[PDB]
Amino acid sequence: QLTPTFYDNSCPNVSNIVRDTIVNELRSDPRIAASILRLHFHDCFVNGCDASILLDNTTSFRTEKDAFGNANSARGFPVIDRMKAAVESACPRTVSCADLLTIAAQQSVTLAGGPSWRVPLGRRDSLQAFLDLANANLPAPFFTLPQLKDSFRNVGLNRSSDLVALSGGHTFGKNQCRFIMDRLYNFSNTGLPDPTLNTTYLQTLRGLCPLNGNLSALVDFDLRTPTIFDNKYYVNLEEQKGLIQSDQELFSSPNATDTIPLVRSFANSTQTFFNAFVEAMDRMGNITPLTGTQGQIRLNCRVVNS
Ligand code: HEM
Ligand SMILES: COc1cc(/C=C/C(=O)O)ccc1O
Ligand SMILES: [Ca+2]
Ligand SMILES: [Ca+2]
Repeated sequence: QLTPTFYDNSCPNVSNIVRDTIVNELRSDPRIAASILRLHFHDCFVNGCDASILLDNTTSFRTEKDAFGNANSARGFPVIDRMKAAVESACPRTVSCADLLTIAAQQSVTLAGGPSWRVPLGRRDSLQAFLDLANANLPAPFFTLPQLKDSFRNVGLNRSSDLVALSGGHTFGKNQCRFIMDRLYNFSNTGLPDPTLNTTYLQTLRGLCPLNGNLSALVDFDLRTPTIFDNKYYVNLEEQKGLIQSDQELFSSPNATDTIPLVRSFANSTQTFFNAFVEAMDRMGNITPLTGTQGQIRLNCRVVNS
């Protein structure tokens, strides 16, 4: 069983070292907290939270970094290397990369103004990476609500509260124009914009992402508070201002009978959202972990030991 006190004796300062690393990085890269939370999410949705995502290429298996959901998209890997080196200096061969990334995600959320809690610990590191599984398992921004639900259920998160609450991770961070071009100019081959996108916000998005423009340009997920972890993401959805298709479907999909009340509940109360986010985060963090003597305590998160 995973437990929050796992390193209370072996590496009591692990959480603090992780925190200090993120604080320093945030001074030069204000997007890093959002980037780290996403890394943990992509780790957990592929063979569980086993740091498989941190592995680089080898001649026997391809890195998950080349998956459609990660390539020219996932970021912050060197920052994970920095805190790992610091933790290894403070407590040699003790903290797994899987647990380190889980802590980084939680500390990232707290530093951005979100809830503060102690994550269950005790996860161990995979001995391989899973590119194909990553391409099959990571949900896409163009998914319909049924597909998003199918995506979460496939990795073990059956509750609509898991989907709605974890989607709140879009209360901060960036998204490329590439992923909303269809919503802005030709949604589902209709030759028209997505009708569930607020018309006033549509004009704004079109100015940031003009047709034939730089598809890699970045746009904020939350137009209210771009870098603050709060419940404003949900207030946006209620106004048809979710950024990507998968955001707005939580509230506008014909299959959203069960998600609509959750969106409203989280938009109405910070406390309610925060509680559900912690709950959903720990459930996602509990997806098929390697524990005990399974896997290893990777010394360099990029490669398997020796
Ligand atoms: C429900 C399905 C989800 C879909 C389809 C989705 C879609 C997206 C897309 C397309 C991006 C933009 C990437 C880019 O432009 O390079 C992204 C960014 C992000 N996502 Fe999600 N996501 C999902 C769930 C989540 C979850 C569960 C979390 C965390 C709990 C998360 C955290 C983030 C963060 C923080 C960013 C910004 C990262 C950065 O700015 O570096 N996402 N996601
Ligand atoms: C970031 O996530 C994704 C990106 C793509 C990109 C496809 C393309 O460029 O053709 C597809 C699916 C994803 O889940
Ligand atoms: Ca993984
Ligand atoms: Ca916000």
